[PDB]
Amino acid sequence: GVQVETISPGDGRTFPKRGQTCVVHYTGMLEDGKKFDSSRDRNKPFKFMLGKQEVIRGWEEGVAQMSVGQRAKLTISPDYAYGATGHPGIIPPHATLVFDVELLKLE
Amino acid sequence: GVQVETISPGDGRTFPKRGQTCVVHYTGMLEDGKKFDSSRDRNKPFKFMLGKQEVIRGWEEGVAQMSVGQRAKLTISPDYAYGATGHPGIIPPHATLVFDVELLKLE
Ligand SMILES: CC[C@@H]1/C=C(\C)[C@@H](O)[C@H](C)C[C@H](OC)[C@H]2O[C@@](O)(C(=O)C(=O)N3CCCC[C@H]3C(=O)O[C@H](/C(C)=C/[C@@H]3CC[C@@H](Oc4ccc5c(ccn5C)c4)[C@H](OC)C3)[C@H](C)[C@@H](O)CC1=O)[C@H](C)C[C@@H]2OC
Ligand SMILES: CC[C@@H]1/C=C(\C)[C@@H](O)[C@H](C)C[C@H](OC)[C@H]2O[C@@](O)(C(=O)C(=O)N3CCCC[C@H]3C(=O)O[C@H](/C(C)=C/[C@@H]3CC[C@@H](Oc4ccc5c(ccn5C)c4)[C@H](OC)C3)[C@H](C)[C@@H](O)CC1=O)[C@H](C)C[C@@H]2OC
Repeated sequence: GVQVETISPGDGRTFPKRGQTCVVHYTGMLEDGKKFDSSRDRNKPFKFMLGKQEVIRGWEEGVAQMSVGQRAKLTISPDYAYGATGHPGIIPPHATLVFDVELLKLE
Repeated sequence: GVQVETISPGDGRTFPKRGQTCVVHYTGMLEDGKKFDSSRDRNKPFKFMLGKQEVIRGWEEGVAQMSVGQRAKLTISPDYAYGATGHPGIIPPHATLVFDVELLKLE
């Protein structure tokens, strides 16, 4: 499933409602800590809308449990990411993904 | 140890007292460029009291010698930061840290 280990607190009340835009800063890494991507390097946060086919299942369930301002370690099991087909390039098959996500704001 | 590089000229006179609240803004990155945190992006300045063990050694000493209004680049050595274990998911062990901290004001 999708794991959520909170490390930094948000407001603990405002959770993204289905249909809102999420502005997050993340760092995705392989099970062995290999940083494969990071929005913090591009200095541009990732803006995705909740509900529509925009994020891998893990992100859909994970972020939905987060509150504005919170930062957590999402450990997404293979079946909730790509796993099967994997992802040409940096995501090998049946890979467990760890995401350091900081929910910046909800619009 | 810890190196302090005065980026912006501060007050030159007002320095933090053991017990006061330092209101700062900062970004954190590693020697290899990679950033890992930024209060500026989340629009919420970091507040902490000096000498109350609310922050790591580097910040404790490095900030203690920063006058108000001053913006400095802190080059904290692992033993003053998280030398032994680092910080799970975000900081690796033995890593040296670079902090762009701006002393906004005191409380
Ligand atoms: C430019 C394109 C466009 C990409 C952008 C907007 C970029 O700007 C953003 C910043 C993405 C990054 O670009 C640097 C980069 O970020 C990663 O590094 C990453 O960190 C990541 O994991 N992210 C991104 C952050 C949210 C979680 C996850 C994601 O959700 O990303 C989404 C993703 C990659 C989903 C897979 C697509 C293929 C499906 O498989 C299918 C499904 C249907 C299919 C086929 C084939 C035919 N059909 C019909 C295959 C998979 O289904 C499990 C799901 C991604 C955001 C898409 O929604 C949108 C895009 O495609 C990815 C490792 C690879 C990704 O792209 C490099
Ligand atoms: C609970 C969440 C709480 C978080 C908040 C309130 C957030 O709002 C604030 C804005 C922090 C940020 O959250 C986005 C985030 O900021 C970083 O990104 C960062 O930039 C950083 O480096 N910062 C923060 C800015 C000041 C300097 C430094 C710090 O000082 O941060 C402090 C820190 C991380 C100290 C370590 C604590 C454990 C000790 O281990 C010990 C030591 C002694 C011990 C034990 C166990 C028993 N004893 C006696 C364990 C380590 O010992 C070297 C030192 C941080 C402010 C903690 O005081 C309080 C928290 O962690 C960290 C990379 C990770 C941290 O998120 C976590």
